[PDB]
Amino acid sequence: TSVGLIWAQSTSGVIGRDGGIPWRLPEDLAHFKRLTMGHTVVMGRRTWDSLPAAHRPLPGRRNVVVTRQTGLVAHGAQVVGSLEQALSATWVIGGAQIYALALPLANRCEVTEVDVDLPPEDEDALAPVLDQTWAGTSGEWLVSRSGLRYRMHSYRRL
Ligand SMILES: NC(=O)c1ccc[n+]([C@@H]2O[C@H](COP(=O)([O-])OP(=O)(O)OC[C@H]3O[C@@H](n4cnc5c(N)ncnc54)[C@H](OP(=O)(O)O)[C@@H]3O)[C@@H](O)[C@H]2O)c1
Ligand SMILES: CCc1nc(N)nc(N)c1OCCCOc1cccc(C[C@@H](C(=O)O)C(F)F)c1
Ligand SMILES: [Cl-]
Ligand SMILES: [Cl-]
Ligand SMILES: [Cl-]
Repeated sequence: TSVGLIWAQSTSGVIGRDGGIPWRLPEDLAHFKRLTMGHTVVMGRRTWDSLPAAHRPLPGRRNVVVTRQTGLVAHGAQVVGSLEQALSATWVIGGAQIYALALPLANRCEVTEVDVDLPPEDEDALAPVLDQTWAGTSGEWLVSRSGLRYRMHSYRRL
């Protein structure tokens, strides 16, 4: 199947801190739900842990959790020991370690950029860096109901 990555980052590249996402952006949650609904969503074990309880597993999607643990069970989800096992449309939904594993297999990235100043600090989860072999285009800067500015980028591998 075609593999896409989807993530939201601060301009500095931070995607996660302290076991969660360091902003609220309802329009990004709607974007994420819309693009992933009905598809397989592949995530690292720490991202599974980070889902708020009311949203775990993510409804309407085949949830696949990647772990090195034996006998990890994730209620309502499928558990695999490698990205290759996860990939047999598929969306990789994070976090930083699973993005790095999936990027060589992906042909599409959908990125939300959040206009917040979050200097990377120890133990932050960071977004993957796309090189110039990714074609990209950007939507407009928009003001979120949360107060923050954001915009969506779409990338396709050449
Ligand atoms: N803003 C966003 O778009 C976004 C998206 C997703 C998550 N997040 C945030 O990012 C953070 C979580 O990301 P993270 O980078 O810490 O974790 P992660 O990538 O979601 O999960 C890491 C875990 O994946 C498993 N794993 C990693 N490499 C593996 C391999 N080669 N084979 C098998 N299993 C492997 C391991 O599980 P075991 O330890 O169980 O072996 C590892 O501890 C949280 O803060 C979350 O809120 C943000
Ligand atoms: C949503 C943040 C996000 N943003 C983009 N762009 N990429 C991503 N990888 C991503 O992380 C996916 C992992 C976290 O996910 C959720 C966190 C809180 C609630 C929900 C449920 C959501 C749904 O049902 O999807 C509902 F609120 F609409 C998911
Ligand atoms: Cl919270
Ligand atoms: Cl939010
Ligand atoms: Cl909320």
